[PDB]
Amino acid sequence: VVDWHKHDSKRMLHAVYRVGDLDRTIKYYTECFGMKLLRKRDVPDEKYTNAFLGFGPENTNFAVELTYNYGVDKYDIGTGFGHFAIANDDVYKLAENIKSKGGKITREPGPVKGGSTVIAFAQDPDGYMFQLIQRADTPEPLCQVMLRVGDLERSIKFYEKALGMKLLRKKDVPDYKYTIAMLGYADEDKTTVLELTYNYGVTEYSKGNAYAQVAIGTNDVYKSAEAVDLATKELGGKILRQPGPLPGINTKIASFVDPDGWKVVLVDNTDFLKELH
Ligand SMILES: N[C@@H](CCC(=O)N[C@@H](CS)C(=O)NCC(=O)O)C(=O)O
Ligand SMILES: [Co+2]
Repeated sequence: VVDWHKHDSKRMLHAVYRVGDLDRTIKYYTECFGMKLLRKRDVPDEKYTNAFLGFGPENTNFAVELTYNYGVDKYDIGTGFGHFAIANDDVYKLAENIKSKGGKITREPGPVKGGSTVIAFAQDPDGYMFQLIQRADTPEPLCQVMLRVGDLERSIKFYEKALGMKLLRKKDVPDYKYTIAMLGYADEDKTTVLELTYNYGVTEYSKGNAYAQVAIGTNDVYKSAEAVDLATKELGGKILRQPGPLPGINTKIASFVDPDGWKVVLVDNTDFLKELH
């Protein structure tokens, strides 16, 4: 009866991570990457400011949630965090826009080494990598969060059983000693996937203190947390916050780490809508 996965309607909501200079990142994402600034919220009582950016409204699209901590101008990215990706129908056009705007292209546009898909890489002001992926027409340009993991097979099993993700793609690249998987809730080219990368013989990475978590919406945080609890008893990872409403707000969430220590927050799909204004 973990056929709850089949009855839920989960959705990748946003990646949350920290930035040294909020205005600098906003300007880089709007001007270099063509994102929209969706919402900005200042929180003096707790000493931070958030900004939310993406390619459509947060009720239908995935977003980045940026956290600026007062008087903190840098973070450790760590070695485990891979990249965010942006799909675009002309990666040459986009890369040259980024260069024009004074952005950093670290990997010029061209087919992936060993494959055919045209990709490029940009580096943002804090050091976060953005892959650019040539793709004809997606409803979701902000289309990957890539994380490194120590055991690809353990992680695939974990995301399937804990989160109801489908394994969309698994690809071994022995010439370059890595293997990838993409997991998510719809066809890869229509959605935001989680891309997990294993490098041969590498079992550990630093989580840093820059990337915080990914948030995933669910029709019921209690049912979905039960599935997480079962998966963690078998496969590794740990519940952080048990399912329930947050103090005062009544917004229902649960949170956990995966077998490698990456954090995921489950948020009630309807409660999530309560801040999107
Ligand atoms: N060691 C790499 C392995 C993954 C990898 O190389 N992925 C491809 C895309 S699937 C890439 O970045 N290739 C570099 C290129 O084509 O220049 C990592 O951990 O990031
Ligand atoms: Co990627």
